[PDB]
Amino acid sequence: GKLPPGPLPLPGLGNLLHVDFQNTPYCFDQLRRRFGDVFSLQLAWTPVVVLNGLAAVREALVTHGEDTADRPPVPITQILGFGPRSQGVFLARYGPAWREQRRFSVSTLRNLGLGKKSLEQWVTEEAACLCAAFANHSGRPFRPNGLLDKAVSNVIASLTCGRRFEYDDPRFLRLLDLAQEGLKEESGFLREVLNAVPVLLHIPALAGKVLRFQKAFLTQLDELLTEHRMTWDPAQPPRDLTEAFLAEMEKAKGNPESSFNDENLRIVVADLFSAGMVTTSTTLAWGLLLMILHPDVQRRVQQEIDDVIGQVRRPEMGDQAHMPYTTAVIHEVQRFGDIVPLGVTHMTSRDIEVQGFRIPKGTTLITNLSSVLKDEAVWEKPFRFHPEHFLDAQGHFVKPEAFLPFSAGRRACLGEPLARMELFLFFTSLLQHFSFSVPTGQPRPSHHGVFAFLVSPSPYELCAVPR
Ligand code: HEM
Ligand SMILES: C[C@@]1(c2cc(CNC3(C(F)(F)F)CC3)c(F)cc2F)CCSC(N)=N1
Ligand SMILES: [Zn+2]
Ligand SMILES: [Zn+2]
Repeated sequence: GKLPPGPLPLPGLGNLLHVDFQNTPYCFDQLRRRFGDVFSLQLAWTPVVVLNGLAAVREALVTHGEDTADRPPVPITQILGFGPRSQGVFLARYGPAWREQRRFSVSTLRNLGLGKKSLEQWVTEEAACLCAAFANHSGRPFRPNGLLDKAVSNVIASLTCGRRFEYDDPRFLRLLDLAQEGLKEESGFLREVLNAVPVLLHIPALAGKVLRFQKAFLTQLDELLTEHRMTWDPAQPPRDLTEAFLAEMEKAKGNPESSFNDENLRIVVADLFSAGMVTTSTTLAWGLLLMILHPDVQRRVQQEIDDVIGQVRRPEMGDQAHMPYTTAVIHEVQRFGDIVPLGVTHMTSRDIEVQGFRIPKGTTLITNLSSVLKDEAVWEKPFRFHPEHFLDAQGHFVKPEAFLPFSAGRRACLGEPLARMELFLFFTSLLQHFSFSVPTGQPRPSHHGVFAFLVSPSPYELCAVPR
């Protein structure tokens, strides 16, 4: 069939000069309005096809989900300990190694939450700690980001290692600091060039600098896992995912086909830890920013909170079904926030057909989630913070098909159920006890975010006054 259209491919750099790599989603909106919803790019040695709009994204990730659930090879991860039967979940190639870890994580999240509401309990308790840390800042403006990271990080640690850390814990702070630096290393120009040719990593000097913060994070994580292995009681049902992983590792002794080994444990845990730490935190940061930029929205949420929950009783997941406006606001935060504009890259394991065009096997697919969440043909006013995007005239919550912040298909975010819980419980608990506003004397903060692989809000301070 016909290959998708696109700008002129230069002999050497290809289409490297047609992309600014800063505000890339803005550049893709220009290419979409010039070549259509499915266009092509030649980024160096890599053939890339960009998918825009709900239809093009669904056609690849759902209709041809079997052929688009693979990941582009990342050779430099071998420094971190990545192997054939130890690829984790996030970067894992499409196959038995991914599916076993995928099915394990999805089911374990489900089991730890349905049995004794341990999922909901750790979040509820962490929200209370978050409220207290907010309370100590009262009377003075502050950046809420750091505290959001800690509260979000603790929820994960509660699911991985069955514990939380105090906000002033030296090892906790270091773990969080190393994590954020490790995100920046994955957004480096040096990475792409090093991803191209592996034997460049044979140079001792180069190999060391590649992932110095990321190796520090794993090392720090190893120390914590070793401690957790000591306190684990195999005679009891698993308290957390790591224990459940350890119990599987024992059963899989003598089986070289299993992905339940030591090398994969530290990688799967590092995956779950990082992925659900910077995403959920950033969203909560967006949520607070939008509440001080739109106080009228904040009051209506606080109104619905009182009419359903009160101001003393802690919020529960059962309350969400009775709070349609608050649900709309949270969904609109994710939509407007749009923290993962280009999603996570996929790769075709076969030849497929998207929107008539043909996509060769081994092609790197980019799902422009931004083009879906901001689609002007779907949303009433896509470039505004508008809670009524998820409400009808009567006030009922509706969820459009175009709400895809967690992407779609087999590779869709496995953390979504937990994310939904963290977002509702943290957001409601904060607004239940605090009124947020812009600090007087300071400029109105921009609703525009700083573009990266993960779009965070422009740096801002806020005032949190108790109620
Ligand atoms: C607001 C919160 C979150 C958002 C918006 C988000 C978004 C995403 C997106 C766009 C993807 C890529 C899906 C694809 O490749 O098609 C993804 C994958 C993933 N996310 Fe999330 N995520 C969030 C929270 C979390 C949490 C809380 C966890 C874990 C507890 C998590 C763990 C993962 C993992 C492991 C994957 C890879 C799944 C796979 O490759 O099969 N994320 N997420
Ligand atoms: C972007 C992401 C990510 C990675 C790290 C780095 N984690 C490491 C990893 F690269 F090994 F995964 C050092 C331990 C973060 F800190 C934050 C992230 F969102 C998502 C989780 S798994 C992955 N490969 N990349
Ligand atoms: Zn444990
Ligand atoms: Zn209705």
